Amino acid sequence: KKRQWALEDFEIGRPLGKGKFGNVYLAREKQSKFILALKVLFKAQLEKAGVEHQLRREVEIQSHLRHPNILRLYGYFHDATRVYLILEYAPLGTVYRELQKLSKFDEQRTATYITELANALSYCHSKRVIHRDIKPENLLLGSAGELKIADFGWSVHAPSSRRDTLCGTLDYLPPEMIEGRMHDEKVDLWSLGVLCYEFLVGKPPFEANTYQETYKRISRVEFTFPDFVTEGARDLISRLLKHNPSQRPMLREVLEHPWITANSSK
Ligand SMILES: O=C(O)c1ccc(Nc2nccc(Nc3ccccc3C(F)(F)F)n2)cc1
Repeated sequence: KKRQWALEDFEIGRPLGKGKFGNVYLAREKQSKFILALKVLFKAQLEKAGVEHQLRREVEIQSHLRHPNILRLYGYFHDATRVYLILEYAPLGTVYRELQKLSKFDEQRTATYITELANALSYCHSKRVIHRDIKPENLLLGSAGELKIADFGWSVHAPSSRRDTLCGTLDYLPPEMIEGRMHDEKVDLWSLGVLCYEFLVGKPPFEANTYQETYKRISRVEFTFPDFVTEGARDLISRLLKHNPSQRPMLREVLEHPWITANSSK
């Protein structure tokens, strides 16, 4: 990607999503009539967080990833007030909204999303990229209904030492992360297990009223299953949520899991 863009090249449309830093907009590039999404971040907002460098890492990382299950970053640009990220547009919205709607998914839709996810995380990890923010408000759906990892804000290079006052919120964070320790690609395997549970049950398995209690649930790995969660599903999830990262499966074993294979349409 070569030429420099600017706001004047784009017609901005419907707001897709909101945020403190800024909003995501449907937009159309005037010359090609190309439909995409523009994420607009205020320079004056993001300096306060010291995240300007993590934004630069998010941009560097996401633009260099090519995967059907990862949301493209085409490029970026800035001006006086704000910063613009030029994104692939995922027409069906977030997995979060799907989940609010259906209230929870079935084993076939779940195992398929888990498959699209695992495939994507394989790609990333081969590049030694850890996501660490994996969660349904960060996951989008393409035209065909396929899962796409969207928001790379917290992704990092592996391994990582990071204690970040926010690496993005507790329900999806593994014990080694919340406890401020060293971590690796095993982080996303835990998160995959949290997500798998949220898909079937409709709520993350560590959910609680306060951060302090959720913190307790995570570090103690305290979760229970509703009667309707099948043993195959229980088994994969129990395999993924392990306090000891090294006892978590490789994505290969995830993709090869009996319940995944019996269920995934992909
Ligand atoms: O109508 C909708 O609700 C709708 C329709 C299409 C969408 N598709 C879409 N495409 C690219 C980026 C993007 N950002 C975004 C927006 C809102 C929330 C989360 C994100 C994420 F995931 F990128 F961070 N959303 C998003 C939302």
